Amino acid sequence: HQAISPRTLNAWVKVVEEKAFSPEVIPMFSALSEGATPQDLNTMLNTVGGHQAAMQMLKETINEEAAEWDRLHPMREPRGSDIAGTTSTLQEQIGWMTHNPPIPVGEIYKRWIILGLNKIVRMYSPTSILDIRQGPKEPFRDYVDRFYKTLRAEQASQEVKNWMTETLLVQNANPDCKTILKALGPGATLEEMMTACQG
Amino acid sequence: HQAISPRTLNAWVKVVEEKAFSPEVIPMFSALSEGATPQDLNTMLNTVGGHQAAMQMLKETINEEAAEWDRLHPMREPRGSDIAGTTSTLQEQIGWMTHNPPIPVGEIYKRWIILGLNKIVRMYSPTSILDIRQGPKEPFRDYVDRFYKTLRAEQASQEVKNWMTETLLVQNANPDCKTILKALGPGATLEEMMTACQG
Amino acid sequence: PIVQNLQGQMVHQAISPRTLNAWVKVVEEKAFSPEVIPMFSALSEGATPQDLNTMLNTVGGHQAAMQMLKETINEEAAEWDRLHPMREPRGSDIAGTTSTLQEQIGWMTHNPPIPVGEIYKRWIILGLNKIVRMYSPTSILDIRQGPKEPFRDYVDRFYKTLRAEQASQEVKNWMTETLLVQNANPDCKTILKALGPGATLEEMMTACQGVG
Amino acid sequence: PIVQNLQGQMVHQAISPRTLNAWVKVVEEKAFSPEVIPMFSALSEGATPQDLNTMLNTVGGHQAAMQMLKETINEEAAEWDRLHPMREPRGSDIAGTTSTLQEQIGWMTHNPPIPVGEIYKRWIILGLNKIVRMYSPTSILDIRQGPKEPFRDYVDRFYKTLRAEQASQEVKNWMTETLLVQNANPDCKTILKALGPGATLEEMMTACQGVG
Amino acid sequence: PIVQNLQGQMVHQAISPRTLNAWVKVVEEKAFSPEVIPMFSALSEGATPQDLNTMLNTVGGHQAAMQMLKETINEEAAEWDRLHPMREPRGSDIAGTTSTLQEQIGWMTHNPPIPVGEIYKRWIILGLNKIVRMYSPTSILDIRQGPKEPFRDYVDRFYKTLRAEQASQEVKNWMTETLLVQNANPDCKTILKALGPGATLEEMMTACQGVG
Repeated sequence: HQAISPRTLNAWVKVVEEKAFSPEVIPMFSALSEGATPQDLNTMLNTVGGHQAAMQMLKETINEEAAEWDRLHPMREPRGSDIAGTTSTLQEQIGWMTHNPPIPVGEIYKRWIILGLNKIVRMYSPTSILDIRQGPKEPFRDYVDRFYKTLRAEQASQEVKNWMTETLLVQNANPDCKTILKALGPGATLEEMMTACQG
Repeated sequence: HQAISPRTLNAWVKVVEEKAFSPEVIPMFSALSEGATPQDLNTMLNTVGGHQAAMQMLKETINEEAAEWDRLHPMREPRGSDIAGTTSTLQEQIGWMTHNPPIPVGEIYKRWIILGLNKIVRMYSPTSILDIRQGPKEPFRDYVDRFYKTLRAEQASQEVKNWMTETLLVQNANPDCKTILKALGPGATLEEMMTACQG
Repeated sequence: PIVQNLQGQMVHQAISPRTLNAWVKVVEEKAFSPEVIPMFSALSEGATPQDLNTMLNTVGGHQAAMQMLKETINEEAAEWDRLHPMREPRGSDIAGTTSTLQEQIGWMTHNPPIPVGEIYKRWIILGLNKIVRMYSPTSILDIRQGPKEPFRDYVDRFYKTLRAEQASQEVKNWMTETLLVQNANPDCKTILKALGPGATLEEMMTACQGVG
Repeated sequence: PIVQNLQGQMVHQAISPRTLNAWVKVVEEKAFSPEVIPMFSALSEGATPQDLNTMLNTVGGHQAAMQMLKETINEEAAEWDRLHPMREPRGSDIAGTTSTLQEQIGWMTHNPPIPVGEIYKRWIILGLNKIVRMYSPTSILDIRQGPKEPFRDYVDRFYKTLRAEQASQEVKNWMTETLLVQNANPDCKTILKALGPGATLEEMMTACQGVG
Repeated sequence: PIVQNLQGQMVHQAISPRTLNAWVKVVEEKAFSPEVIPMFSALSEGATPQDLNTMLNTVGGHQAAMQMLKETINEEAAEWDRLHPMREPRGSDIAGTTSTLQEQIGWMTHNPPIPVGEIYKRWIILGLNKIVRMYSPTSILDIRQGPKEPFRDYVDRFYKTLRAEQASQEVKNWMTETLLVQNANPDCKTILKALGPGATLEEMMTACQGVG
């Protein structure tokens, strides 16, 4: 076991505080927590000082997932609160990751954390993708940026997201760009749409 | 297998954030992602915040290149989406880069990403090279710097680049410098062209 | 119609009263729209010339329509007798005025079948097309999309009038390709012209959905 | 259809004239709404490929619809011949253009039955779904409840357009769950959002009754 | 349906295409009003479980309605299997999904007849009542006579909503006795209250005729 580096922890804390909760926080967390034990994940979550509402939301989601784990799961085989790192030693957490065959308590807990952060990101997104609409004078580039950030925060299935991508982007544009996007015809691509609507 | 470092990820995120999509981001990405797996490349692309129009265009370009790989190439072998890292697992990626000969899935995906990024740079060029014109009291050093920055962004063919460096550069200069550059005559390299124009 | 007996012999089956009532409702209520011709074809499936005459008796209330229908039937009978100089069916035998029902059953049951009923049916359909074109309320050049009219409804009106007016197939293809785009309203004609030449109707309708 | 003889042998029973008239009324008057597909399925129960072709002849008045219907039928026939290289039915035999009626009766009476009629029926229903989606007046994103519109009528319009637009089942489930609530009018959308996620349509309709 | 052969043996008679078209028109055009249940009962007279499933296939276009219909059918099948632990019909045999048509004919022809078709019919009618109550536009408390509305039309609306809402018989009797008088317009409610308690509907309609 190697301790979470001070630079890595400061990086995680700074991205959380500065970025608030944007969709990129999920991949940033996943990258910064490669190989992390539940103790290290708890360190990463507790070290954050701001957004205490969201940290409570994350703790509640972790508790729900742990309760479901205990419901489905009555060296000792870990329980939900054991996987969450609150009723386990760091040595026992090193166990089940060095076990043969290892049951990765760290990654299981990380999945729960990712679910909680998805819920948090969806809540923190300013508006729904069905509500994102181009302004009368907004450039198509800016409208596309807002649309796809919101779609990234949308949390729907991938097929639904594909349908959203192909339909809502054209549907929600202002009439000046909506006519051009229709003249582009169906089956267009974002490069062609954005070059056409640069004017 | 080694995961990409937090310092490297912070550097990539920061350079994207501050440079937007100036041409040097392509070589910066190529340098920072040396030895990267498809998972590492996906981490680098997903950790970026903002520029979501550009990131979607990159996704579409990657999907197109994956389709071309599927057309050209109809344990489990790598499909286009496998080289993209969307479907394949990290163990499959490691194995494909580990065979002798290996399938360098990291480099193939990197080439696709570089194609997408070149398209993004070409679209994010703030102004066309035809509109780069020297100011009334602008130094020729600054003017030609702007001209060649734009020319790097345009990514025209070498014949058009040679023609436009020879002709449009001197056409778009102010009269005071334009007279000097015309007196120099054709065939002047950039070194001679701008050293004769100092002051 | 004609139906095999219990022991297999073919015999005439009279056209039912409610089928005749359905044809009467088509003639009276539909005002000789283009849809009377599909309904005449459907209601008279298997009909012998006697049954077709029974149906035509209901058109006699419309004097001009019956008159031009009869004149078209006579002209097609003459065209038949030009090429065709029980007995062989005369032009007036196909029309079921000089013949008897048993000859009609025999002709319909010949090997190969002499499709006397279907021949008279096609003559009657020619006459009905003439009547429908006569009663058309507007020419195809007069159909123009309204400011708020959906493209689907305008296309429906355009193709209904196209069925009524009965131009040649080349002229019909040109009309659908060009005149449909020309008469559309400006907010929609912009998209139609943007789609360019060779635009199939599916592309035109999908692109123009909700433009009103 | 096919019906047993008096002595038990199966024989073709021609599709009745008034059933064809009913299908003609569906084609002409219904304007290719989503309800033409249930009515095509109902009116063509037991139909042989010859009967299905007889019904399809009435769609020929709509030139674009008939064209795309035929193209879909040909593509499905090719898909059949890909997997299937009296005789074994060819793709054009299922379509009832190269075959004869007796082969169709035999295939429908095989042990186990070769459901040639139902296969052609499903091909035709695919083509009809394509036509219905083409003729849809509005996309599902355009259905929005009015200020005084009852929630029942708005739900009816939403689900009619949902049948017309034919998204995938996952996308349809999402649309009913989310987009239905999104497009409702504010006085009603308040209650819809108050019901929370996982609200069945019965709860949404009972809660929203009389809110207009 | 089931019909005796020429020699007396019972055999399945397929539900006709136009009867299925009539049921399709009821499902599509009637919007699940209270009158769909009498029409389902009428159109499915003598229907076997296979015929009832054939009819239910047309409701599948309405996804929520079909879903709750199936759930009600399953719950009633479970209630049947609770009391009932060729073979004896299972709950899924009454639903015509695990059984075969011949067993259904045999059960319908037993001495005494096992009314499998009518049992499934009553289950389907329960589900249809649930759907009708779901789709009811207004509650019975919202029906109020207009200033100029005749008492006959208001009574018609009141009793239509009463059929839709499906309260218990005691509550229905109270509603007809009291709530009908309460919601009437003042010029008419004066006469209604003057008639006093125990006023039959005939007295209320005769007294209130022409009061608008």
